Amino acid sequence: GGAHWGYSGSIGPEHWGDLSPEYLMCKIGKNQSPIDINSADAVKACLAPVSVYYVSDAKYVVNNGHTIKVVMGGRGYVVVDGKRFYLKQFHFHAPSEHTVNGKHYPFEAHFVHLDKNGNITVLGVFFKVGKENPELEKVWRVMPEEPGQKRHLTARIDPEKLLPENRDYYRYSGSLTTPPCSEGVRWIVFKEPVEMSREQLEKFRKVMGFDNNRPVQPLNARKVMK
Amino acid sequence: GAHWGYSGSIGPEHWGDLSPEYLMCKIGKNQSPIDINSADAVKACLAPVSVYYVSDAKYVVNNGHTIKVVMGGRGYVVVDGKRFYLKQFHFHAPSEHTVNGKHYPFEAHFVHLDKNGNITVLGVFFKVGKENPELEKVWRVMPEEPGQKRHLTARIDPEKLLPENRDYYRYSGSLTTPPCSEGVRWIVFKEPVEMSREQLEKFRKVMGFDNNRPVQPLNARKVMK
Amino acid sequence: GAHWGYSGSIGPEHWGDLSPEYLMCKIGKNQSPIDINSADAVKACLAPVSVYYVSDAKYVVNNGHTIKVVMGGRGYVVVDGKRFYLKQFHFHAPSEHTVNGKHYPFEAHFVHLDKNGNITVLGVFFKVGKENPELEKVWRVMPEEPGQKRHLTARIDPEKLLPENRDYYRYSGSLTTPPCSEGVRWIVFKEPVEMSREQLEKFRKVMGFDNNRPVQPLNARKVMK
Amino acid sequence: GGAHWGYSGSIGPEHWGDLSPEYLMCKIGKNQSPIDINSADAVKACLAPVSVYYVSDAKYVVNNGHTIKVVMGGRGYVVVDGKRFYLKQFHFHAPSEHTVNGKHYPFEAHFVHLDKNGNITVLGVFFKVGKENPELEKVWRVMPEEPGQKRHLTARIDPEKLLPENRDYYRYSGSLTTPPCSEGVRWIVFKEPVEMSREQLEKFRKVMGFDNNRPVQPLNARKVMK
Ligand SMILES: Nc1ccc(S(N)(=O)=O)cc1
Ligand SMILES: Nc1ccc(S(N)(=O)=O)cc1
Ligand SMILES: Nc1ccc(S(N)(=O)=O)cc1
Ligand SMILES: Nc1ccc(S(N)(=O)=O)cc1
Ligand SMILES: [Cl-]
Ligand SMILES: [Cl-]
Ligand SMILES: [Zn+2]
Ligand SMILES: [Zn+2]
Ligand SMILES: [Zn+2]
Ligand SMILES: [Zn+2]
Repeated sequence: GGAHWGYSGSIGPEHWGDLSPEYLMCKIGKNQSPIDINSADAVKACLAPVSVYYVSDAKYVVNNGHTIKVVMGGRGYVVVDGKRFYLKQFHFHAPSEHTVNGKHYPFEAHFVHLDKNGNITVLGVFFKVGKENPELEKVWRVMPEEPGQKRHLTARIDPEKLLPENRDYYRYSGSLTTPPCSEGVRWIVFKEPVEMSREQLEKFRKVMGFDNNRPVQPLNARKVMK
Repeated sequence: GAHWGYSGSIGPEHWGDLSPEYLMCKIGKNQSPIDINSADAVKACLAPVSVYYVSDAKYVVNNGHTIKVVMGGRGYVVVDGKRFYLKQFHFHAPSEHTVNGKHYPFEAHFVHLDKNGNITVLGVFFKVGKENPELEKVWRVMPEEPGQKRHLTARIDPEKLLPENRDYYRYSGSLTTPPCSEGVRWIVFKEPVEMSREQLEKFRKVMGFDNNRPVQPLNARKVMK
Repeated sequence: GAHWGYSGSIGPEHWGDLSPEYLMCKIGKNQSPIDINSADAVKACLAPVSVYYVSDAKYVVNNGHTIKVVMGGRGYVVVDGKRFYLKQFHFHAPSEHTVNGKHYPFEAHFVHLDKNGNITVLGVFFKVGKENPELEKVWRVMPEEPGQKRHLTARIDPEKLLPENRDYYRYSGSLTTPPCSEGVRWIVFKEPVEMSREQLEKFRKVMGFDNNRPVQPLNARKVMK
Repeated sequence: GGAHWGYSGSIGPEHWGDLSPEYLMCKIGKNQSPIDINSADAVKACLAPVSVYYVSDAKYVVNNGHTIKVVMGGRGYVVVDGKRFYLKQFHFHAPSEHTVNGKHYPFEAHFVHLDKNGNITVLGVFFKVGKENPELEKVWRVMPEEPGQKRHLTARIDPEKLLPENRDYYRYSGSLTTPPCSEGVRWIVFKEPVEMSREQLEKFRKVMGFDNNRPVQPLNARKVMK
């Protein structure tokens, strides 16, 4: 029900804040995502482990014209700030939205969670090119190739198998990276990348047809914790 | 920007609607002040905040919202490796920030701007105790009427108002008065300094009302300690 | 092991030479107690030390070196993921540890052993203030003569002696009495608890002398905070 | 002037504490080195950067029958606990003395420093097999091949070039790893390894003729900071 937006032309990221009054934060926000994570500038901090309690409740995969998204049943959760944030969906960007020390990864997954009070936590996972990713291949095998199309998953999705083994992370306070770019979003960005094959990357690039990362936004007053 | 205050239909709950320019007061999710729950704050390797103040006070002003000492902007603190220049300091009673749900009777804000206009506020809490000598210099020329500036009669050394121990809480927040712009660095010192009850009462009476904004939800933020 | 004490030719400086068994008192480089300089201590992600004590006091003994409450060893704390069982607790005046070069008037040590004989000591500082109810139960049966045990007349709840805030300094050290064995985990709580001046004075008079070992050099160690 | 010791037989590490009363700490010490560094058990902490102010004041290389050691003039220093510890010598062990998560590296360098008050700080650098190490090759080219022999260095030694680029470290309180195994030694163990070629490793192994690492010792009451 929100105004139409995209990644280029008159509806691209530089214009989002003018597409609708609902999208104001895109242009006036000072706590926007994604960001560059400069590891030296980040603050070493006593960050609590982010406990993962996922379940295999995937409903379908959808190509919504902005990403490839797996929609979940909402029963699995992570624990952040002692609260349960339930896994609602995960989706993908290429190139990465976040950068580390000024460099992109070729691909980034976002696991989007909602607590019962309506607050959002996103877990970000970077991918590098290497070995074929078995869990990703379950989704890729049935990737809808046109926008507006959804497909049944033919294999049981285990979302935790997409996360890195090492669970060290960067944390900061940010926003959604797509309109309305609402703030008050908790970001948990895992430091260790996972792997996907070049073929998997190129399938995503070909199906999408364009890059779908928002440009990095100024840190402003924020510190990233590490 | 419209007239605003601390009670009635122009009080803090109404701010965001008084002018479109004040919208962040209502819609922002990284607003100040906050309650600082010490147990919930995250232990972090925070850099010392070095202070290089000079005695460049220009005047004291009662602007109807606070008593404010305006500076020449030559002194500075170092935050994130950058110089933030001390433009003014001013006061609130009761405190704006709380610690573990409790107010201090009084809080001072030292407001700094870097060369690109980014704002850093250093907050100092005060408790009732011995008369504060440095504060006494400002109080001796406190203008009793809003809209009046008075010249200082003594040399102001702003660093003498800060606590001796320089450990602090840090978080990202906002200005505490309209337009409540975000992108503000907050450095809140953990150790309070003392003022006499008479110094406190003079401020309370000259203001004529409490001038603290209610604490705002932390939302996605952590406080570092 | 030879007779040792807190003054004359059997005092702390002479300990290491009284018996070959006491050599570490003299040659060890990770000895306790220490001065805890808070500014020098390293901020660290220290695990909470969970306390699971039970009321299993057996007796109070004056052993000529301290007043000690001997426990049944059923209660425990969790340190490094392991259970360390509370064997006894005892007292020193003035404090053994100092903080920023200052003593507290009194310090309690809660001595624990894991299943393999590794020792963890929890230290609690006391300041003069209100009479301590839990300490009063022990004091009511304090044996006045060395070599005497007395039974308790009230149920001892040792956790009631610990401060409410459980934040602590940690370092690796030694026993503070001969043979001053190393390999001892020290958990020193930052917040003091209160005792009356009369409770303090009773202990000082029953002992008849100061029973604190002088602080020892940190050498290669850091204190975590 | 101390009693003769070695790495095997009746004079090996299990016997060091009985070889001389001077070596007592080898058998009774509870703060001995080297150790296993379990990264999960280590405590994340606000460790100060260890500033390096080395100079090229190498005097000679020596094969002393226990290691290959480069002896320095003592003018270069590192800063630890706000004090200058001067670089006196550096030397090598294979396999590594320290282990990380129960695993050895094939080689470890130790840079030994002395403050003016007589306190020792050792910086440890792990090596893995990979590319030929240019700074190490300056020493290796003139490695004395028999115990008791010293040789002139034919190239200017720059000791800082042996340290890893990333200067993150583990710190703990320990001992010398050779008799007398004196305690009160500050250990700074860099987390990131550097590389040496297989040929460089095998030259060291061949010249030494035996492994020269002391077995790891119990952590006891200690925490390692990271
Ligand atoms: N609704 C929504 C959820 C997550 C994101 S993202 N790309 O920031 O994770 C954007 C919109
Ligand atoms: N301009 C301005 C400066 C500082 C503050 S305060 N009250 O947050 O320090 C508010 C407005
Ligand atoms: N055995 C023993 C137990 C504890 C201590 S103390 N004083 O270090 O707690 C000394 C000896
Ligand atoms: N003297 C000496 C210095 C350093 C070491 S070592 N191997 O622990 O660095 C041993 C002895
Ligand atoms: Cl946290
Ligand atoms: Cl340090
Ligand atoms: Zn996304
Ligand atoms: Zn203010
Ligand atoms: Zn004791
Ligand atoms: Zn060595």
